[PDB]
Amino acid sequence: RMSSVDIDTVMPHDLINAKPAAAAVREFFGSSQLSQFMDQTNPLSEIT
DNA sequence: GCATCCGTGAGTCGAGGGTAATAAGCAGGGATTCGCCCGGGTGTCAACTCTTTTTTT
Repeated sequence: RMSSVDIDTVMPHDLINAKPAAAAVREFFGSSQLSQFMDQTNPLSEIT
């Protein structure tokens, strides 16, 4: 994207995607074989 | 006649409950679609006339 917009007479915070990688970190906790539901049934299961 | 490489298989019933990311712009002309309104066919009612089963004479 930096080739289209003129670099001269520009500033930051505009040539940067708002959520270019936030979805990649949000999908990790949401859908992942490792990150699973919490077994919060008793104090022993919370520690095991 | 053998050596190398590409398809099928994997039990069965039950739990558990939804998900998620990129992102030009404006000018011409038609097809589409929502508001109002006249309207003619469908209902809902005042209100004028034959028949007759007795109930009265």
